[PDB]
Amino acid sequence: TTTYDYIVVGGGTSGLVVANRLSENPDVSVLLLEAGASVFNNPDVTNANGYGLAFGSAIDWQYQSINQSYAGGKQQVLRAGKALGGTSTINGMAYTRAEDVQIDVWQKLGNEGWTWKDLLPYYLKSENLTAPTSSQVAAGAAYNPAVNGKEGPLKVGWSGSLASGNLSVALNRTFQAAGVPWVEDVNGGKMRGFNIYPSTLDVDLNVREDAARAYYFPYDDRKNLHLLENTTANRLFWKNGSAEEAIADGVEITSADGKVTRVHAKKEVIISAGALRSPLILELSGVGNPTILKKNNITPRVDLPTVGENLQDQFNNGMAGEGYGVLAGASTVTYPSISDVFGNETDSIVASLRSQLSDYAAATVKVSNGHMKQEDLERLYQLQFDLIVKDKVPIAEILFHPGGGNAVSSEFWGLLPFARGNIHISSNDPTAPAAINPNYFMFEWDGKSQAGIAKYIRKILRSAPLNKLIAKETKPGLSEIPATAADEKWVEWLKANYRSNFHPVGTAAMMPRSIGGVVDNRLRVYGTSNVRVVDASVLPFQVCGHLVSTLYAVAERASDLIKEDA
Ligand SMILES: Cc1cc2nc3c(=O)[nH]c(=O)nc-3n(C[C@H](O)[C@H](O)[C@H](O)COP(=O)(O)OP(=O)(O)OC[C@H]3O[C@@H](n4cnc5c(N)ncnc54)[C@H](O)[C@@H]3O)c2cc1C
Ligand SMILES: OC[C@H]1OC=C[C@@H](O)[C@@H]1O
Ligand SMILES: OC[C@H]1OC=C[C@@H](O)[C@@H]1O
Ligand SMILES: OC[C@H]1OC=C[C@@H](O)[C@@H]1O
Repeated sequence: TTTYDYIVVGGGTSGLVVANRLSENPDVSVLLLEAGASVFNNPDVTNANGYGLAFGSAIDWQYQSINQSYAGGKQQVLRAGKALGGTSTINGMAYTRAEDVQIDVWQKLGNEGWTWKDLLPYYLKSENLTAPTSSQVAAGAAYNPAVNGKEGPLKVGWSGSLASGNLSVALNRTFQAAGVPWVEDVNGGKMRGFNIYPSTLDVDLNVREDAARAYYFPYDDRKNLHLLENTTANRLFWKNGSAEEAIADGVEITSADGKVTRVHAKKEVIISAGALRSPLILELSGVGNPTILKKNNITPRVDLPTVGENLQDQFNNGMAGEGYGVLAGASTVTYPSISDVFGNETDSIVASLRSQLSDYAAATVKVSNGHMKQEDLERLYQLQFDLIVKDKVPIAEILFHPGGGNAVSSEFWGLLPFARGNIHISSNDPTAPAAINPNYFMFEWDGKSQAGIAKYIRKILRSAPLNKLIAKETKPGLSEIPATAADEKWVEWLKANYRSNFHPVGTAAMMPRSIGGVVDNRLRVYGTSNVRVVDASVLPFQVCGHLVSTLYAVAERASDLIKEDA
């Protein structure tokens, strides 16, 4: 009665794709475990304009970091969805992908079959784009038909009430004048430009299109798909046979009544609990760094000491201005390259960055206590440097939002900081909060590029024709940060005001085992026959865009690889 073909741990963004796709075969039983519950009727979730409302609610995990010692010492909340649909139920709904070359880098580092060309069909498979109406087109909405799916479970589109307004027009003009042109679609692998970006939105219903509305509810009549809500997976348990290679037998779970039981998988266990939980589930299962496992009285089943290592996150800051009159229009994204941000000063930045890479690697070696090697980190950091410097991938995302009335706000983040940190269990008790350390601001580039982006936004606000609409900068403003402020003043302000960008990746990184990878190119955990991780943990580097689009694609492709292996 407790045995299924597949168990999917975590009914979130990625997990629901896998469960949907594997359950397409009516002879295959799939169990979805989700710690949260349906949010189908939760108004903080459905509200197309509700971003932020669910923060700190019962559907926000509100994980917390350790003291961020490079960023001024304060702990940071790392938000995540506790709900059927996971973090897709609380996020900002922005749908943007990745630069083609940064996916190509996955195959370059040794992950066979992972390139932009290979992944594109899976972005398409996931997506159902509603074409813009004539009023949305007038507002600046656009897409390239060749790179947007029409039939996928995930509805994508623009707010029915998108309208032309003075702010978005002026932003387009002002960015073009700065050398950054409008692009019709940031989702065809070339992200550089200004764009009126689409959202994970059911345009007809006018509700947020979360992963459960996309991949679960339309298919909940399937008799071979089983869901356990309010059910927490604690750890995997293993078959007791002869092979050195570990074979997962099942998952230990805790139900709502607090009872602890076992469910079993005949084929595979897929862990999709998020970048801040999936590596913990591995550690509690005996897969991880033996020193950490032994300190917590867990016998290692697999010696894989980079479980929870290579944590990479971005950090988010905000600026604001005030108009002479009412400011209106679409929200806009700009993806500037390094030369867009730093202009005729880029060569000095590149030289300084180039000179710092070996030192960044050496610092990062110690973060994992030597479990990533100097040589390996130098090569990984060189790949990131080359994307920034040679391929000119965007180094920032800059959002502008009308704030109602005369307010305009910008939120922005450096896309490719070098800081790596980690996440590890704090005890053998599955309910104990983990030690999460993203190492924000660890490296000079990380903070100084963020300062360069903030300065760029200050310059944009004061540039023509936008400056015809903007009376003053209000945040930070010229009192807090004088026109003559040194870089340190900017960095200090940024450290005082930043938050996590809630973009963590890399804690079960897809890389060859010999360079510190946790999963292979089929997302199988090294040392196991039948355990996979399918969620943001597996991305080996940050991507330029917003995570769900890529996680849906990765989960779509992973589903085919699982099917092939069966
Ligand atoms: C505030 C915020 C804003 C964001 N803005 C955007 C945006 O605009 N656009 C975008 O594309 N991305 C955005 N992101 C990022 C994006 O939403 C996430 O990266 C993505 O949803 C993560 O997907 P996932 O599959 O890795 O994990 P999740 O979607 O977090 O799924 C993990 C699931 O596992 C469950 N779970 C955890 N532990 C257990 C356990 N032990 N047992 C059973 N279940 C468990 C969780 O409840 C959750 O449902 C945002 C994120 C946040 C937090
Ligand atoms: O490929 C065979 C089966 O493998 C796993 C799940 C099912 O969806 C497939 O039909
Ligand atoms: O850290 C390397 C460079 O990164 C960005 C701006 C410069 O101030 C730095 O020297
Ligand atoms: O839509 C903007 C959001 O997108 C990504 C994560 C959050 O930090 C941002 O506010």
